[PDB]
Amino acid sequence: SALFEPYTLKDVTLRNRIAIPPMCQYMAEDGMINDWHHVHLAGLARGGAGLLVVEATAVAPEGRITPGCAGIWSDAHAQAFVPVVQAIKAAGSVPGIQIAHAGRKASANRPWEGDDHIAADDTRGWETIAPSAIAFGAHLPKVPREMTLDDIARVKQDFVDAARRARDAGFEWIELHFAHGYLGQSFFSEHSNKRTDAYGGSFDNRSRFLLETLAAVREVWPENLPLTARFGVLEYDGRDEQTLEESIELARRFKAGGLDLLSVSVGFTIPDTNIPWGPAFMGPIAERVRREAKLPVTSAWGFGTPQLAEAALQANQLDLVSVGRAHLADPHWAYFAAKELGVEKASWTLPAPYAHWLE
Amino acid sequence: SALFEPYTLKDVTLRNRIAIPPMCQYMAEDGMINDWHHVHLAGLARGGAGLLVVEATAVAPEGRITPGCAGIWSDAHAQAFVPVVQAIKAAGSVPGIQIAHAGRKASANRPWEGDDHIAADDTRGWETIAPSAIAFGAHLPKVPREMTLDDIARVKQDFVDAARRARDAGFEWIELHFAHGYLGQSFFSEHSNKRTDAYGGSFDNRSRFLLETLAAVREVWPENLPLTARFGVLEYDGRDEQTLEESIELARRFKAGGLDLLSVSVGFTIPDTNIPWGPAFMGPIAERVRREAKLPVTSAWGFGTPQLAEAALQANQLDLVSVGRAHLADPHWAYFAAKELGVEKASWTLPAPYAHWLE
Ligand SMILES: Cc1cc2c(cc1C)N(C[C@H](O)[C@H](O)[C@H](O)COP(=O)(O)O)c1[nH]c(=O)[nH]c(=O)c1N2
Ligand SMILES: Cc1cc2c(cc1C)N(C[C@H](O)[C@H](O)[C@H](O)COP(=O)(O)O)c1[nH]c(=O)[nH]c(=O)c1N2
Repeated sequence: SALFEPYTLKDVTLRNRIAIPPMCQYMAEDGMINDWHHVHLAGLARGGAGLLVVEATAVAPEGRITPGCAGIWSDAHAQAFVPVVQAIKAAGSVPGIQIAHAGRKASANRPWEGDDHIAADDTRGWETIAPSAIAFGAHLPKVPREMTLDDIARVKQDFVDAARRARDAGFEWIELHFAHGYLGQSFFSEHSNKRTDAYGGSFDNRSRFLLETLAAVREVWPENLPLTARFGVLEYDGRDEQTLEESIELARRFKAGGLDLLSVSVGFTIPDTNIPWGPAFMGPIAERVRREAKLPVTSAWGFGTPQLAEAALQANQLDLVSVGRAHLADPHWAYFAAKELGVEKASWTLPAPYAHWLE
Repeated sequence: SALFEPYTLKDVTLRNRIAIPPMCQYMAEDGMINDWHHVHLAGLARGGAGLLVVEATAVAPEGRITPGCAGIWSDAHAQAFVPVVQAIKAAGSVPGIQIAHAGRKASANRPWEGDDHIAADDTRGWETIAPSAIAFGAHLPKVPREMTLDDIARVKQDFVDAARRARDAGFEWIELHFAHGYLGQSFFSEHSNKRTDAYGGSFDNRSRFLLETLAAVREVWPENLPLTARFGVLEYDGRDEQTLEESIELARRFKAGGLDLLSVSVGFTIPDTNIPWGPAFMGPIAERVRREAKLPVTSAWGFGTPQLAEAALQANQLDLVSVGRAHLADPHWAYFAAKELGVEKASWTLPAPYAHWLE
């Protein structure tokens, strides 16, 4: 089966095409992860997936989405990942991490504690920053502080320092979080970037933040380790053909700048959208990005059944299939998939103490 | 549904009736557990089951089944359990442990490494002990050393110290392993026990080692925490009516001896047998032991589908349903079962960082 063929990219070889995408757990304290993350991630890696991408991890404290988000803005934070990365590799999966900055969507409650912007009288809240002082709206009404050129310079540096630490902690795959309406996405989008300087206005200008961050990170991230990014290529906002054409052009520019693979997603930059959720609904968009940008890709948001995952790969809509919620429901989803698709000795997708009994 | 009704025994309350029985992992080193076990067991506890019994943990080095078996025969071994017991409770599951001595079945290869007795010339092996110098046979041909009275007193004390240690590490539930052809089972069965002193021959003499071990453990095990045992009540060896009758009478004596719950199983004392494996096949036997000895019971060996487990509970064949291999396949099997049986808010069988996304 396609789903269980290995995948090599640079010096990294994943044992199958299943990737667990970054999924915030909101269980960290002041950016520090703890035994929640440790057991959660080592458990997922033992489950059989070829690649495990750690949740959005903030490059700087105001760049967390919530008070529960992970951070890697100091060496102490990075060191905390070391036992988890080792546990993931010992399980045979490839450890990756997504480094992030929530931009205007930051300073927010955990999704089960309101999901909304933290109240002004609430003591956990903080100032958010963004390309322009414009609120997302809806449940996220805080107006962000407008970034100056100096802020842009500092945040770029935090990304570089984050990538350096990720590298030293032993990650073998990095993902820049340029999606989901966070800082990078907000720089690209005209809905949120009304700047009149080198960073807003034209296409070149809106791409600039993202391209400069990619390039500053690329100087410190090893040439032989996959260097990837997540990016929301459309919004379902009524401007989809123009937005998609522009996003695919940015993807060609990421490729020109050494990006190795693109995780294709939705922008979620603004709330007034009409996203057509459904099984593998992202398949044709990812297929387009892949074919026109000529870059490997993955996507998510509906591929979490073994047959859908297998079809997307067979049709070359994706190179890796990212399966999120199914892995929360069942940490051994890879084994479930292998049994469904009639893989030989499917149970040895797991470690011997499980695989032996499940034959 | 009855599967998700809590269960109170002595001072302990289980959040539902799903128990994960002890399942050897063969991953320890000189009896010391490690990050295999910590992640395995914390992961299972977060899965939702009300009770998690740790695998057969040897009361002495020679009572390990294999070189990979967990031990609790020193304080250093018990210290190792401390952080994992707190991980299990933090997840809201009840930590239990099965303490054991493999008798003539010890000094064996891991199941994926031959599963037979360790060759004489292999230095990982050790001399085994049992009631009598008679081999199991088949894949376990080693003739064990016949135990002396000092051996019997020492092993009883090893069980007391193992209990004491288990208590002091914070376990809330203990299970004496008198099943599966290991030491305790092999004292009961006339197949394996040919002794002619106070410790074999009559019903009272074959029962003595098990009763005296229960009594000794009972002295150090707290009164307000459930004290239980697993016992093989028949062999499918052609002598079933007879064997089941004596076994239930022994269960009466355990009960008289302060046993709170009996894990009902098969003896596996000798290889020449005809076990009729099938879905819930132990159900009517567990029901009989429970009814006749007036002891709560659990059993296993085929209740691993949600309807079967629920049916056994409604029929009062069991008080708790143990689900073993299903949990190796899917550490979140409790959530799977809640969904299948239509529990309201079934996703909150899991902790918030999972439950939120899955409703
Ligand atoms: C609990 C949780 C955690 C988050 C996410 C999801 C969920 C459910 N997602 C989105 C995720 O990677 C994935 O794209 C979606 O879950 C859709 O894929 P599935 O349909 O679930 O397989 C996500 N994506 C991302 O880019 N960074 C992240 O940290 C987060 N956080
Ligand atoms: C890998 C593994 C590990 C072990 C076992 C099982 C398996 C598969 N079992 C037996 C187990 O507790 C249970 O009785 C059986 O798994 C049958 O129940 P299921 O049909 O699997 O739910 C077992 N039982 C026991 O009394 N002590 C133990 O340590 C073990 N070790």
